[PDB]
This record gives sequence, structure tokens and C-alpha cells, in this order.
Amino acid sequence: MKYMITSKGDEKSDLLRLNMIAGFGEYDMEYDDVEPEIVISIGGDGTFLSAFHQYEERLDEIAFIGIHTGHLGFYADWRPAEADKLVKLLAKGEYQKVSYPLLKTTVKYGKEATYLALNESTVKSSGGPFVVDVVINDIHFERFRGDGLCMSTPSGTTAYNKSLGGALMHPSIEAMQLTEMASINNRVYRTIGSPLVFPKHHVVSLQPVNDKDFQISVDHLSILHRDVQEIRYEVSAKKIHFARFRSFPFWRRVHDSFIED
Amino acid sequence: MKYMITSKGDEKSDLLRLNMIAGFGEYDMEYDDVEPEIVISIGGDGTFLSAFHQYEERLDEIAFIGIHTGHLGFYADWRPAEADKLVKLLAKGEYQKVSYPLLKTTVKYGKEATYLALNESTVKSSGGPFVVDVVINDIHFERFRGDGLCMSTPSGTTAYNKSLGGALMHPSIEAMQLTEMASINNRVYRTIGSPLVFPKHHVVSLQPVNDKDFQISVDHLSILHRDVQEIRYEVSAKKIHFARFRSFPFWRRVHDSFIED
Amino acid sequence: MKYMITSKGDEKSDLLRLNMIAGFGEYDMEYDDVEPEIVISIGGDGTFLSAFHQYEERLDEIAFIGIHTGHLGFYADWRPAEADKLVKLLAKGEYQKVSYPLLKTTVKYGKEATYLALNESTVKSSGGPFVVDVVINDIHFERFRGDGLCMSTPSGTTAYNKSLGGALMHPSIEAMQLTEMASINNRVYRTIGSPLVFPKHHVVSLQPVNDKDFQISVDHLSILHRDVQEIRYEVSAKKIHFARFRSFPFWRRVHDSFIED
Amino acid sequence: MKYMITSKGDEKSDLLRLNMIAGFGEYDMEYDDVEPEIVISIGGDGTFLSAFHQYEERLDEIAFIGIHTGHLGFYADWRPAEADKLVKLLAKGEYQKVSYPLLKTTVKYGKEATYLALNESTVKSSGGPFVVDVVINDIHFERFRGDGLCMSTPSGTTAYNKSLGGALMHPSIEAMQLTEMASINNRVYRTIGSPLVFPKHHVVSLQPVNDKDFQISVDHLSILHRDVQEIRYEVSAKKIHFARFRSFPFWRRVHDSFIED
Ligand SMILES: CSC[C@H]1O[C@@H](n2cnc3c(N)ncnc32)[C@H](O)[C@@H]1O
Ligand SMILES: CSC[C@H]1O[C@@H](n2cnc3c(N)ncnc32)[C@H](O)[C@@H]1O
Ligand SMILES: CSC[C@H]1O[C@@H](n2cnc3c(N)ncnc32)[C@H](O)[C@@H]1O
Ligand SMILES: CSC[C@H]1O[C@@H](n2cnc3c(N)ncnc32)[C@H](O)[C@@H]1O
Ligand SMILES: CSC[C@H]1O[C@@H](n2cnc3c(N)ncnc32)[C@H](O)[C@@H]1O
Ligand SMILES: CSC[C@H]1O[C@@H](n2cnc3c(N)ncnc32)[C@H](O)[C@@H]1O
Ligand SMILES: CSC[C@H]1O[C@@H](n2cnc3c(N)ncnc32)[C@H](O)[C@@H]1O
Ligand SMILES: CSC[C@H]1O[C@@H](n2cnc3c(N)ncnc32)[C@H](O)[C@@H]1O
Repeated sequence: MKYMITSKGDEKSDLLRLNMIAGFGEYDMEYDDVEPEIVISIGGDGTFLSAFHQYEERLDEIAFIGIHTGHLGFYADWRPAEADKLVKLLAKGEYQKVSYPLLKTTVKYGKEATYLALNESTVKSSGGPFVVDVVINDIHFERFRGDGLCMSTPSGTTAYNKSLGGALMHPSIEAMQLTEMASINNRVYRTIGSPLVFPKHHVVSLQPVNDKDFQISVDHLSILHRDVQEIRYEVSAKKIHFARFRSFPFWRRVHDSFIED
Repeated sequence: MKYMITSKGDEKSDLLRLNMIAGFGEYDMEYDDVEPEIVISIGGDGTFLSAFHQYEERLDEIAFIGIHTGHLGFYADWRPAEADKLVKLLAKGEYQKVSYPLLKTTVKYGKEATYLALNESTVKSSGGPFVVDVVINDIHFERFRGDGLCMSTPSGTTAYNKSLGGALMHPSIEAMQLTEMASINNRVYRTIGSPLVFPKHHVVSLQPVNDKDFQISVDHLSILHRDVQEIRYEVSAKKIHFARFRSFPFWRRVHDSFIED
Repeated sequence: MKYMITSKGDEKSDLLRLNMIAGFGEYDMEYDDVEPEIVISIGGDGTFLSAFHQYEERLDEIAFIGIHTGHLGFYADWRPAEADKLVKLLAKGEYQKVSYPLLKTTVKYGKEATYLALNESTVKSSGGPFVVDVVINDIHFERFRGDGLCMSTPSGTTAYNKSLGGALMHPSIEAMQLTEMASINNRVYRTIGSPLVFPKHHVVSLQPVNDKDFQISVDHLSILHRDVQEIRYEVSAKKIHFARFRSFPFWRRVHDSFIED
Repeated sequence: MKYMITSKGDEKSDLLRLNMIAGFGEYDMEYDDVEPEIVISIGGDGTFLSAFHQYEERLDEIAFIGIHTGHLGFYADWRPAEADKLVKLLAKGEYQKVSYPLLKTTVKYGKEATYLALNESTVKSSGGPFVVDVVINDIHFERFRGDGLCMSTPSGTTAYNKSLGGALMHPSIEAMQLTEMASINNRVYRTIGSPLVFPKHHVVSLQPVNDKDFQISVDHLSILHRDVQEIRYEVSAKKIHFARFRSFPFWRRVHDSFIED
């Protein structure tokens, strides 16, 4: 079908991209970066996240594939030496699709903005103390004081979430995971401490206590939001679809990245 | 239907148990501790775990309810002052049932024993260094050296799992969670560090490296197993059923036990 | 001798301050906020840190005392109801002095600025990834990637340091403690993980890898530093002196703040 | 002077030991394993700990040296290829000595036993729940419930202590460090969480609450102690002395073992 290729933009990735486009030229395949059905990302996980956000409006019409020009990625999990075999199998089609859960972030003001994250969304203070009330399904759960909070998708769990002590979750689980950044706990201040894992349909809302300005991140994007009344998290109805050409199990990808490769 | 009541065995719990049996005497309800359809446990979570293991062969024919004579429990989540209202509503029936996932542990030797856990199963060494190979769905994932490992159900996540840094998981998620106890990590030895969350149908197998004797726990029961060839973990096909009489959400129960009550 | 009193500036603290000044009026004591020998801080630990930084140039000529108008402080460890007894004993003098270690931070550019911290100094990135080389006594120890680093004095250990997993250290130990904020560790990136405790005379230097802009904090003060070549940490030669009027051991103060009071 | 050599007992270590004894035969050096002044340990850190405990009664008359036949050790920090140069320099003498702090453990019953640890002493329960009262300098600090507690020397901090989240402390600091093993913290149970670092002269006492049987370890030795009334920890007056032949800084040894070598 229609396809496009994004590149990290270094010499290696651009050449690999030109070679695949030449290869695709020998099949019924049209290059179209407006309405692709296949999006190939050549670079690291940073490049793959950008590809995801470039096409987040057509997630259900796109299958993603990632090629790693440097080290193994979690999203960019094919090697370059296999580009030609990838060209071949993508051209024929008939490939299986694999779907991972995504996170919906809603920011309400005194309008409303919604974002989709593939890894995570984080909340930190503008320039002072961070204090927020955490409300779960309309029930007040804790008053959080500390550096910030992180809400991760399952495939996000190997990223920022892991650095904050979160658990690694297989991406077939439709869930989101909330971790703390440097929480204060003394006689007067009290948080759960532990990461929290939420199923689909649960809503976690962060509400300002004093300061209403916050730094909010979604994957790579970080934006100062002013006059915030609420930040809301829930597992998205939308999913990201990967074109699958061979078996590469999530736990093997974890082993290869963290234990040994 | 037929019901029974277990007691922690202190003065408070026994009296409460005698009072409920007297109350049940005013309805069509037969006391039968052989084939009950309702099992009321009066005591702490320790008492409730024993009630679960007393009837683990008839899980699909029993609905459990727990009354806490001391502090709030996660399983024993009704107060004693409400015993009479509980008598009433249990007698009529028509109550809703709530189901939580369980963990299947299989121990293989050079026969085979299987256990069901409501909280967790743990593995530690007999008397020396603990070294085991962790294999996930037949893929070698890590060689673990340290004090031990813990595999938790979702309702188990607030117990031993929490103490070991694991995440708290809503019990509607069909999953198990593996946490490390004091893992060694240096130049030569390497584990994932992070807790790992597994969906239904994934199989985690622990295999001996040198010593084949291990201390294996399942909830309260701890047994030295000799001549072990494998310990296997998977989400059970079986579930524990709770009689539900009012709303008491899992996250509110977490708040009440860990943040404030 | 000469004394001054700083206030949190709320109604309670100002009144208490006016009452102590009236009380001091009945002894040979002169109010002088230029060259005091006694500095009384009335408020929380935030107020006490400001008092410390107001007089950091005359540390060896000043004995500090803190009164807590709200909850117990670590520095502001006297109750208000005891103000009059404090007036009395401070007036006579002959009190013992207690000394705690401080941290020296040196920031070098392409000039040089030095700061003194009572709690800690932290380093975070301006707006992008944080990557720094950590050099200990001229030996390259690790390349750190993550959110930031924190260097704590012993009395600082109960503050930000504690939130980041650091150990609590008795303040009679002349040392500083380095903790990580959200370090990345995978196949390619590698940090020690654990907090590190350094004795007097050891020098820890942070050196930029790519970006040379950093957010540097010292206690309450947070400043964006541009064109940084090095951040250097060492236990200061200077100490903060407390006027001691009764026994209140550090570990009891830890118990009272974190376990129960 | 008089010297002896202990071996791990594998083929490599025994041969290396025979070669050094032959080499020492060309100098004024007498082999004496009763009253040596130099103790050479050839093997891992396990072998070196045994050498330490073999001669713990003559610590002030002995200088230790460790050769690693396998991977780098923290105590056994010389390579085998340098045995001959070690022979040479040890024979002449005039070498500098380096001293590390040790931990004194006292166990009181309803007599009294004292032990010296080079790494750590740990306390765990015999077979049930572990509950102990932690008393610091006669002040009740916390009631600890969980798996156990670990008290580490500074050179011990890179061992068991590190696995439990403790800080790594330079061995020139005369201190001991207490870490928790799987502490329970809920509404009803409360521990400090954080590792605690104690200076010389502070006394930490563990006192039984219910069960008075405990598994107590000191380095490699693990013993079930019955009828325990108290376990007492303090920095020892005794020190272990190392023969120093070249510079190998503690932090470089940490880097080489944990970051890269
Ligand atoms: C160093 S900043 C983030 C690092 O983690 C990588 N990363 C990005 N997303 C993920 C993910 N989902 N899982 C693991 N690593 C990730 C990035 O490629 C980079 O190496
Ligand atoms: C792939 S580049 C963007 C990703 O970097 C990852 N990241 C940012 N900061 C950290 C950190 N301190 N540790 C691990 N990953 C991080 C976040 O998961 C983000 O989605
Ligand atoms: C102190 S040993 C275990 C403690 O945790 C409690 N407990 C048992 N099971 C659970 C659970 N599933 N979640 C939280 N606490 C539990 C027990 O009642 C006891 O307080
Ligand atoms: C309710 S009594 C049995 C439970 O005690 C809990 N338990 C045992 N040891 C610990 C611990 N160190 N921390 C928290 N819970 C524990 C385990 O989850 C077990 O199922
Ligand atoms: C909530 S931001 C910092 C919190 O920790 C307190 N704090 C400041 N310094 C210290 C310290 N050295 N030890 C413990 N708490 C501190 C402050 O008073 C406030 O409660
Ligand atoms: C007393 S107000 C200033 C202090 O707040 C403390 N602080 C800032 N952020 C945090 C945090 N996330 N956790 C604990 N303490 C903090 C730092 O130790 C600082 O010195
Ligand atoms: C695997 S059991 C202990 C492991 O830690 C090593 N070890 C023993 N003592 C120390 C120490 N003081 N610091 C670091 N590692 C140690 C042992 O040699 C072994 O590799
Ligand atoms: C060198 S062999 C003895 C040492 O093994 C180390 N050890 C035992 N168990 C562990 C563990 N789980 N993690 C790290 N080190 C350990 C302890 O520090 C002990 O002194």
C-alpha cells in the first residue's frame, strides 16, 4: 500500500532510507507521507516516538515498524542488515499486526486539551514545590508532595517508569502505571510510596492544591501549562499497531536491552 | 444456603461467631462446614487466608466474606458492628459476587505438587546461597542470585510484594507479579532489578543451578522441598469469589490501610 | 551578647518574636541584626535555612537556635511555650555549642562561584537530557544519565536525600552523601545506583558531556547556571554552631518526625 | 617476618600458594600459620573473610593481603601475575598499613557472646514472623516488623548492604550502617525505611517482642541463637590492617567491580 520512512537524519539512517525506497520501487508500493498505511522509522526510540506523534491522528490506519541504526530499541527492534528482507515481506503484505495500549492525558483549564502518549506523561511543578491531590475514580486517595508523578503505558514501563522504580508490564495488559518522583513522607505528609497499576476505565485525576502552573510532558514533548484545574489519566481507547514479521517476544527484548545482548 | 464460620479463636471472634449462628437460626440457613456455599471468616487476613486454604477444593462453589475483629483487613473488610446486617443480607441472598485472580505454583521433582496462592508464593534457599535460572515462556531471562523471589497475585500485591518494592495492582487485572529479594548486581552478576508483571498464560519457571533444596512458601504455609528440578508459576484458571454487599473499592481499601483511616 | 530574631512572618511568629525581644529587654542583651552572636529563628525549617544563609559570612561568630511555630523541625527544634525559659538561659549564657558539617559547592565557568549548603546542593539539566561525568578525586567514576544528582550534608540527610533513597547519617560524621535522581541503567548506560558517602577531603566533580547549562540548587535557592565547566563538591571547612540548652538527640528528632510524636 | 598463606583450595590457588612459598624461601621469611605477622589469602572475598576469622584474635599483630584467582575482590585486590612482585616487596617490608573499621556484635541470653564482623551481621527470625524493638543509645526508636535487619561495616557496604539499598561508605569513616529487609509499613506498623548510619560509640540494640529465637549471621557464619534477650551493635575498637604496596583507591575498586573493568 502507501508507505513512508522517517529518518534520524544522520548519514547512516538517510542512506538506509534511500535504499529501502529504491527497493520498494520494485513492487506495487507508493511513497506517501500524507496517508501512509505503513510507517517505517529508522533511528532510535526517539525517532520512533516522533513517527508515532507525526501520525497519531491515523493510528487505526497505520502499522508501524522500527529499524535501529544504533543500539537495539524497544520500538525500533529490527536490524539494518535485514532491510532488504523487510522490503520484501512488507511489499507482499499478509503480515500480522500487534497492538499495544496507549495513555490518554486530558488537561483542563479555567478549555480542554487531550494528548496521547506511547511511553508516558509526567507532571512536575513550574518552579516551586509540587503538591497535588490524587483522585482515583472520584475518591480522594492521597495528597502528594515531592518532585512529580509519572503515568506510563505498558511499553513505557521499560523507560522513565523503570528509572523511578516502577514494574515492567507485558504490553498485552491494558493498564497504566503511576510512579512517584521523590515523594516526601514524614509525620505530616503521606503517600502510598509504591507504584500503582490501573486497569482500563479507571480515571486518575491530579488536582492543584496551591500553585496551578505545571510542567507536563507527553513522551518527548514538554510544555508549561498555566491555569490548570485538573490533569486526567486513563487508558486510551486507541492503540498503536505494529507490523509483525517474526517472533521477538517482549521479555526477550527486555533481556536483550537490560541483561545481555 | 449452607454456610460456616471460622474464628481467629480469641474471645471477641468466638462470641461474634456464636451471635451470627444464632441470628442465622432465624432464616432458612443450615450450618455445614463440609460443603458450605458461604464461608464467613472472623479475624484478620491470617484467618481469612486459612479459610481460603481450608476450602480451596471447592472455590467455585463458595462465596467468601471476611469480618475484622481488629484492624481493617484486605480480605476481612467488614466491621463487627455490622454483623446483624450481614446476617440479614446473606440470608435473603441475591447478592453480587466479586472474583479475584489466584496463582498456581507447580513444584517438580526427580512426582509433582501443585499449590494455589491467594497472596503469593515465595522461593528462598535451604541454608546456603540462592541461585536460580529464571525462564519465561521457555526463554532464559536471567540468572538470579540473592535472598529469594516472590510471585504475587493482584490482591497479594499489598502484602509481601509491597514490602519488596512491587507495584500495587487492581485485582480486576488477571496477572502475577515477580519481585526480587536482595538481588546481587555487580560486574559478574546481573538481574533485571525491577518487578515484573505477567499476564495470564505466561509461564515463569525457576530452575536450580547448584543446590536443589529450597524453602517454598504459599501464603502462610512454608515447606522445605528437597530434590527440586523446577518451580513453575502461572495465573490460575481458578478464582476466589467474594460475596459483595456494598461498595468498598480496592483503592479505598488501599487508602484506608496505608494512607489514613 | 548581641542577638537577633527572624520570623516566618505570620501572626503567631511575629507575636512570639515581639514577646522574646521584650523579655530580652530585662537582661544585658542588645538587639543587633548586623553582627549578632545569637540568631533565633522562629518558623519552620524553611525559616531556619534563610536565617543560616542571611548570616553565612559570620558562621563562626554565631550560635543558632530554632523555635517551631508549627510542626517539629530538625533545625527549629524548640516549642513556643518554652520561649521564656529560652530567653532566660540565653541571657545568662554559659550554654554549650553543638556543631554540624556543611557542604561547599564550587561552580566553575569559562570565573568561579562558591556556595555553602546546610541541607544539600542539587544539579538538574536546563531543559533537556541530563548527562554528566562524575569524577571522584580526579578518577573518572561514572557517566550519569537521568534527572539529576543530590549532594547532602549529614543534617540534610533527613530532607531531599531521604526522598531519593539516601541513608540518614548522624551529624557528628563529617561527610557528604550523593544520591541519584531517576538514573537510566540499561545495556549501554551504567551508574552505581546506590547512594555514595564521602569523607572530608574527598572531592566530587561533575563535568558536562554535551549541554553546559544546568539548574543548580543550594538549600532553597535555585539558579540556572550557563557555560558550566565543572561543579565541585566537598565537605566544608566551615561549620554551623547551635546553642544547646537541653538534650534532644538526633535519633530522637528522627523518631519524632518520621515514626511518631 | 613470619607469614602464612591460605588458599581457596582449587588447583590454581594451591599452585600459586606453593610458588609464593618457594619464592619467600629466598628471603628471611618463616612460614608460621600459628603466629604470622603477614597473612596472604589466595581466592575470592569468601576466602579472605575466612582468613580474617581464622586470625581475629591477633588482628593488631597481622597485616592482611588478598590475591584474586578469579574476578576482582574488594579484599582480594591483587592479580596473580603480580605474585612475584608481591613476594619481593613483602620480604623487604617497610610497607605502609591501611586500617578499616570492624563491627562488634554482642548477643545476650538469659551468658554473653561477642563476634567481630568484617562485612556485616544480620538478624532474621527462626521460623516465624520477625518483630524486634530497635533501641538506639537506650532510646526506643522503632518496632521493626519484616524479614530482618543488617548491620554493615564501611567495607561491608558494597556487599549484602548494597543489595538492601544501603549507601556505599568510604572505609576511612568509622561507622556502621543499618538496613532493613522487607519492612512492613501500613496504618498500624511503622519503620524509618531508610538506611541509618551510626558513628563510633553509638549503640544499637535489638530486643525481642514475642519469639526469642533468631538466625544471626556474622560474615559467612550463620547460627540459630535460642533464648535471646538482646543483640547489640557498635563500631569495634579493633581494626583490620592491610599491607599496602600500591595505590588502589576504594572508589576505583567500586568502579572496577560495579561499573566497568
Ligand atoms: C536516555 S533518555 C531515554 C533512553 O531510554 C530509551 N527509551 C525510549 N523509550 C523506551 C522504552 N519504551 N523502553 C526502554 N527504553 C526506552 C531511549 O532510546 C534512550 O536510550
Ligand atoms: C526516547 S526519548 C524520550 C523518552 O525518554 C525517557 N526518559 C526521560 N527521562 C528519563 C529518565 N530519567 N530515565 C529513563 N528514561 C527517561 C522517557 O520515557 C521519554 O518518553
Ligand atoms: C505482619 S505479617 C503480614 C501483615 O500484612 C497483612 N496482610 C495479609 N495479607 C495482606 C494483603 N493481601 N494485603 C495487605 N496486607 C495483608 C497481615 O494481616 C499482617 O498485617
Ligand atoms: C496474613 S499472614 C501471611 C502473609 O504475611 C505476609 N508477609 C510475610 N512476610 C512479610 C513481610 N516481610 N512483609 C509484608 N508482608 C509479609 C505475606 O504476604 C503472607 O501471605
Ligand atoms: C515539603 S518541602 C521540605 C519539607 O522537609 C522539611 N525539611 C527541611 N529541611 C529538613 C531536614 N534537614 N530534615 C528533614 N526535613 C527537612 C521542610 O520543613 C518541609 O517539611
Ligand atoms: C525547608 S524548604 C527547602 C528544602 O526542601 C527540601 N526538598 C525539596 N524538594 C524535596 C523533596 N522532593 N523531598 C524532600 N525534600 C525536598 C530540600 O532538602 C530543601 O533544602
Ligand atoms: C554472591 S554472595 C556475595 C558476593 O559478593 C562478594 N563480596 C563479598 N564481600 C564483599 C564486599 N565487601 N564487597 C563487595 N562484594 C563482596 C562475594 O565475593 C560474592 O561475589
Ligand atoms: C563473600 S561470601 C559472604 C558474604 O556474602 C554476602 N551476601 C550474602 N547474601 C547476599 C546478598 N543477598 N546480596 C549481596 N551479598 C550477599 C554477605 O555480605 C556476606 O558477608
